Amino acid sequence: TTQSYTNFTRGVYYPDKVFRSSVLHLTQDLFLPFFSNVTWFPVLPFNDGVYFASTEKSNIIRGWIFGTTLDSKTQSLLIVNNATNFVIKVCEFQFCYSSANNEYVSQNLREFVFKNIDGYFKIYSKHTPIIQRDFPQGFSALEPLVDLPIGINITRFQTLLDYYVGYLQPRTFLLKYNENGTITDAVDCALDPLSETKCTLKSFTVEKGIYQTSNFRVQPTESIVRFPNVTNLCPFHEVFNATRFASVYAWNRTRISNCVADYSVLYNFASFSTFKCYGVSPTKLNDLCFTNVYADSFVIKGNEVSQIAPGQTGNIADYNYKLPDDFTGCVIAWNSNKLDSKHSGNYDYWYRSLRKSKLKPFERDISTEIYQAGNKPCKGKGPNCYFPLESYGFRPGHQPYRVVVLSFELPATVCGPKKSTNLVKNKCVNFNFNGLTGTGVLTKSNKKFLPFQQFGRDIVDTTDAVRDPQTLEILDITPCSFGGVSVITPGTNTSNQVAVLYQGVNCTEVSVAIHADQLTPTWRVYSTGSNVFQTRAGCLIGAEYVNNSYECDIPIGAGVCASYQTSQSIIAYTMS
Ligand SMILES: *[C@@H]1O[C@H](CO)[C@@H](O)[C@H](O)[C@H]1NC(C)=O
Ligand SMILES: *[C@@H]1O[C@H](CO)[C@@H](O)[C@H](O)[C@H]1NC(C)=O
Ligand SMILES: *[C@@H]1O[C@H](CO)[C@@H](O)[C@H](O)[C@H]1NC(C)=O
Ligand SMILES: *[C@@H]1O[C@H](CO)[C@@H](O)[C@H](O)[C@H]1NC(C)=O
Ligand SMILES: *[C@@H]1O[C@H](CO)[C@@H](O)[C@H](O)[C@H]1NC(C)=O
Ligand SMILES: *[C@@H]1O[C@H](CO)[C@@H](O)[C@H](O)[C@H]1NC(C)=O
Ligand SMILES: *[C@@H]1O[C@H](CO)[C@@H](O)[C@H](O)[C@H]1NC(C)=O
Repeated sequence: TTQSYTNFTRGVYYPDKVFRSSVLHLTQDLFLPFFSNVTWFPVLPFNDGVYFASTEKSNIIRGWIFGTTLDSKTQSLLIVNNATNFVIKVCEFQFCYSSANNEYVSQNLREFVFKNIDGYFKIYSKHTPIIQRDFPQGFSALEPLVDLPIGINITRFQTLLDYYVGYLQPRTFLLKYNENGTITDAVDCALDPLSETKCTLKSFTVEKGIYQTSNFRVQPTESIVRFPNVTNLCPFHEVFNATRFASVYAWNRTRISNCVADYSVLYNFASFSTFKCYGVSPTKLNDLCFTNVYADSFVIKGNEVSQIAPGQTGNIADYNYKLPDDFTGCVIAWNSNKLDSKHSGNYDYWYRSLRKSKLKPFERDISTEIYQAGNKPCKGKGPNCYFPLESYGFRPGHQPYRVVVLSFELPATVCGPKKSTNLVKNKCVNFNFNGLTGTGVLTKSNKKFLPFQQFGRDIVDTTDAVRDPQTLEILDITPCSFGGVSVITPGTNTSNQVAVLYQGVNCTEVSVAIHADQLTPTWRVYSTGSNVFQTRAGCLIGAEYVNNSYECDIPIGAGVCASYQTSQSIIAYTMS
């Protein structure tokens, strides 16, 4: 009734329209992987596509049922088939139809490769008259039939009754095009060492020798996080809940340190209007640690809201407040008119707009001495001498607003909450120490760190050791294995047996990595007993050592060679 069947090598369709002839194309798409459990037939999940391939039944399978839940929900689709051919419809539908509510005809084996991507439905089909008992044997490419926009989300389907529903994954194929525009054969670039070299050479035949191929890398296992212990201070309420902040000329420089700052509380405090900033992207703030967080304050009239930014000098934002060009902070601001503005003016709401020269950024001057610019010693206003003063008068645009510019700098004190996970060590594991990211195998160090320096660098200027900021212990950041693999073949015309060579690894490390499934090359070679040899360039899998000494046929390295010799098997010997 339902058996796993893993003997299909079919389901190759035309990727596109453009004509080709007598070429070997290489393309990647969602193809059905060779030798995958399909079914041998309820509702089924629609991951990315299927390969409904029912054999002859004199048209009793009829159509299909699609949709997102198929039970009185978002619209569905039908693939009803009859003598007139397709009569497909798309609407909500209900229990069969009986209360359908809420399109054209297109004139043995019954293959389909239904695929729904980018709001388009694809019904590739091919009616192959295969009668011989060897049903799985043979090759037949599929031709597109109709593509129509459906727009609806599909994640399940039901047959409307020998079914062979399969599943689709993203893979890479090397297609063969005929002289008269057809496809004769194809090869999957994931199975065995053999059907990977034939993809890099872009040919269906290979000659004897070694062919360099892609790299191998040991994947990690889990992830850990380490943050400073706890403070629970987050004193952001003092700044943001003050009646009057300051003037533009005289402004606070509040310092914030030793707190577990939460940045999610600011979003509901007022009507923000300029919550944008540089250096660090917003909504990613609550994941990393800082060093010198500060906070300013202004009651700027509102015409210079765009003037508060790196640059944008406008003769008003150059004597009062100036930001550096490489300003790594945020310019959080909001709107306030109910309590700030008033029909009259304010004494301290002024700006010195008549100073001789602009300031270096991050500087403030309070001196109230009258400016002197006359030739003779001046006594008051009227000559070039004049004490700058404005005393701006608000009038309920022109409504004064509030600006709470921060200042970041990146020994860390201020950073957000994050769960802590106990150390594991001695495994290829991700890590997060305060603020950083990497991958390696942590272990107990043996260095002589002095009690003021945390990190540890190297000649190449790479991180080497980081102190744990909960136990005050030093560790190592050594990464784990990666390299390259080379495939040995004796020629397609002779045999189909290969060997592999993981370059430059003491491969007891990879032998255990096979069992726990950490390798990147998902394909595996038959690693039986008396079948692994440790060379000076790595280890050879699939060849057995021999005490004899012949002439070299395929040069390996370090003084050994591999040749195909007669039962027949690949052997590895020493040059002579
Ligand atoms: C293959 O699919 C069948 C479907 O019946 C399932 O039972 C079986 O466990 C699968 N085999 C795998 C995932 O190795
Ligand atoms: C796959 O298994 C089927 C089971 O019916 C068999 O007929 C077919 O020959 C097999 N194909 C192989 C082993 O390539
Ligand atoms: C498809 O779209 C509908 C309507 O917006 C939505 O409710 C549903 O979650 C989506 N389904 C899937 C499987 O993404
Ligand atoms: C189509 O291709 C086949 C296969 O090679 C060939 O025999 C046949 O002559 C071609 N038909 C043409 C060119 O009309
Ligand atoms: C600005 O100046 C002082 C300096 O200590 C600061 O503590 C205070 O919060 C600010 N004053 C007002 C009135 O906002
Ligand atoms: C961190 O806090 C825990 C809370 O139980 C405490 O036991 C531990 O000593 C603290 N560690 C340091 C280094 O202060
Ligand atoms: C490989 O590692 C094993 C186990 O630690 C060791 O006995 C052997 O000498 C190593 N081989 C080489 C070539 O370093």
